[PDB]
Amino acid sequence: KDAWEIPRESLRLEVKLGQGCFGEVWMGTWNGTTRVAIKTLKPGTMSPEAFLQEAQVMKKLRHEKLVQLYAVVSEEPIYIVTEYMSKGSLLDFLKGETGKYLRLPQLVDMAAQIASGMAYVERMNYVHRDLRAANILVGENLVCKVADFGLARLIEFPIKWTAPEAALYGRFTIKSDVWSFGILLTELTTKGRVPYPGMVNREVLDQVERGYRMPCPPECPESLHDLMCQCWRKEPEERPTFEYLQAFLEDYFTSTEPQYQ
Ligand SMILES: CCn1cnc2c(Nc3ccc(P(=O)(O)CP(=O)(O)O)cc3)nc([C@H]3CC[C@H](N)CC3)nc21
Repeated sequence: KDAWEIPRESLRLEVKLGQGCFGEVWMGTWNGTTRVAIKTLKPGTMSPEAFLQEAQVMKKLRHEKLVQLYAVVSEEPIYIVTEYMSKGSLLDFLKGETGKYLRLPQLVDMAAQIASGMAYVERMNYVHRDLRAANILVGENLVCKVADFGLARLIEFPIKWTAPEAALYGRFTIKSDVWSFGILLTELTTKGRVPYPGMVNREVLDQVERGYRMPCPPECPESLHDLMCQCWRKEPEERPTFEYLQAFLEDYFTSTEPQYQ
């Protein structure tokens, strides 16, 4: 086994939070004292190894802005026990009645937190590869944590969120994640709308190659859109670092938009 293994009896699945095709997510209790989240595996869907590699990545990462792994049960049905995030998906949140009231300051702040989680990823020499709102979890007090580390890997695919060079040539770097982050900014500034409204995957790929970039979302300051465009520079190395993005977003209302309403 490994040091992250826990007896299945020390878990108590309670509310089914969600369900996918790989299995489902449950809010439960661990050791009778701890509130947790449990990701289960549907026995046929994917190999134990394939499902658990997400947990393999999480054993090497630990940051306040990344969903924390608590333990695993590696005998079918396989379980991945993580910290529980009380508000669920950022996407559902941005879409819901809940998020219809979020204003730019809260939005920029959520971005700053995600950028901080990614800045850790960046300095740990990893690439997430699946960065988008659906993969960010919201908690109490609008705390945003990065989740879904299954595709993440040590730097040894939806064209809408994936950088061109990563989607076309498999060139996955922290800079391709920076591209995804710029797309994630549009999701935050539009209430979770799907990027490139009215364009099919093929049209997106084609258009992005010709230099097309999404225009400034309504109500989004031009300065925040410029940051998005920096995240989408065609040359991966011209794209800002997550360390830069985190600082820029945290200071946004003083250093970039002091006159803000
Ligand atoms: C396993 C990591 N993790 C840790 N916490 C998680 C969580 N929490 C969660 C999701 C939804 C609600 P909710 O429906 O009651 C919210 P509300 O609308 O009443 O405010 C509450 C907690 N949801 C999901 C997953 C679960 C499946 C989903 N497609 C993606 C996130 N994954 C979570």
